[PDB]
Amino acid sequence: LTRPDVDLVNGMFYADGGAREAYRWMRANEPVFRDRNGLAAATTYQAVLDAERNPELFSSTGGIRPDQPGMPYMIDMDDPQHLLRRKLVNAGFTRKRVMDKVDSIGRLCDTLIDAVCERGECDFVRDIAAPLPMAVIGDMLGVLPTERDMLLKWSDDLVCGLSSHVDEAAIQKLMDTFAAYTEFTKDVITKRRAEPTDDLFSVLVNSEVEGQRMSDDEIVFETLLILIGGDETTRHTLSGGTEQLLRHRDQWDALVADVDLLPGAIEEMLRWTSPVKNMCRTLTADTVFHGTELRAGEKIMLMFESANFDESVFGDPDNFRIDRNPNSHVAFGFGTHFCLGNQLARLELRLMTERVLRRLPDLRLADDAPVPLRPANFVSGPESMPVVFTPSAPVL
Ligand code: HEM
Ligand SMILES: CC(C)CCC[C@@H](C)[C@H]1CC[C@H]2[C@@H]3CCC4=CC(=O)CC[C@]4(C)[C@H]3CC[C@]12C
Repeated sequence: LTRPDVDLVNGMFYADGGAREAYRWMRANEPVFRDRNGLAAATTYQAVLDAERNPELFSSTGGIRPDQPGMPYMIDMDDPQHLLRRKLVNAGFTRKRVMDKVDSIGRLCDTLIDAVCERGECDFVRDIAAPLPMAVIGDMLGVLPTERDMLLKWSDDLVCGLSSHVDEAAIQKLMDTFAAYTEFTKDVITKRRAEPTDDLFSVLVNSEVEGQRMSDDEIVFETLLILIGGDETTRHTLSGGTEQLLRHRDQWDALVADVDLLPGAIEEMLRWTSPVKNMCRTLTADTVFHGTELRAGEKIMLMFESANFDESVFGDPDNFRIDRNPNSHVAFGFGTHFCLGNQLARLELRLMTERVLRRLPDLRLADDAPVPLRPANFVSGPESMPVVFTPSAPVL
């Protein structure tokens, strides 16, 4: 009944377990809510949809983070500049193009499962959920296999860096990692200019925008956006979604018995886990929006998890149900910026989860205590997830 006392920039808010109670208050009392620091947030599904649908008023050019300015990548652009970038990269992410990767991604899943299946135990986050989407996007970008862990470590350092709650040495670590990624990329530019390859790095390196070559700085940021979209999102729906399947044994069992129930289960895993907790928009004019007066130039946080637990839309959002149908979640956002990777992510989720179901059919949590979550304010999910299963033989 009492107003939440919350800093939406504090990663602890997303990790401590209180967020969904706080969102319930917000959606009932103050749909466009201001936190203890005055930062506006769209908290109801309608408020998020309406802002998404009006980019003239709710611009992306001010930067998607609450505490950082506009940067040279497509997520911080409005149309028509944004669509020009999308047209450079869309072809590699369509459903048809993604479906061409069924065998290739399936082999990565079997490799990873081969690595643990004889042991009867693993850390589902470290051994399964994190590496698979890293390998997929790394192959798309032309990362050598032996370079995947290094890029993944950098990607972790960049997004774990995101909180008002971390010390100024965690801030230098953030900037040092970015500088590392920048020098790596500027060397990739040298290489793909001289020796172009088939992959997404090379396409960005050699791409044109406004009839001049894409800026080296925009190449840094666009490739970074694709990498992190790739390697810091799906991992959390794989681990947090599988957690919920383990906690609802009857649903796990239904899937083991009937793989045709999988597509629906994935949509519920997405809704439940909502890996991307928010994205900002900047007001281009003073307005009144769902009864909150908003000032030109301030940001508003689109709260996707809050929208995804909106009772007026889902009826019973607090039950996890693989049979939820339809499942109109906005884990991937909505509108012109609607997730580029969303078919890639769904196919990663399908192919891995099917192999886990088939090959580790008595999977369980090592203990049913809460799974620890990353206290960061942008992307977050399970930090680790020890699991156990009856050992079995490798397949590849
Ligand atoms: C479960 C996995 C994922 C989730 C929950 C997720 C979520 C999101 C969300 C919320 C946005 C912003 C949408 C908006 O503001 O309306 C977005 C944008 C984006 N995503 Fe994803 N994403 C995931 C996977 C991926 C993958 C695998 C990639 C590519 C490797 C990726 C690439 C991008 C890009 C490039 C954008 C910016 C698109 C644009 O501005 O037009 N995402 N995603
Ligand atoms: C999950 C995806 C859809 C979105 C991924 C967006 C990623 C690439 C964004 C989010 C926060 C961004 C960082 C914010 C802090 C920052 C300030 C700088 O002065 C250099 C660039 C960095 C180091 C930014 C690099 C790009 C990051 C890491």
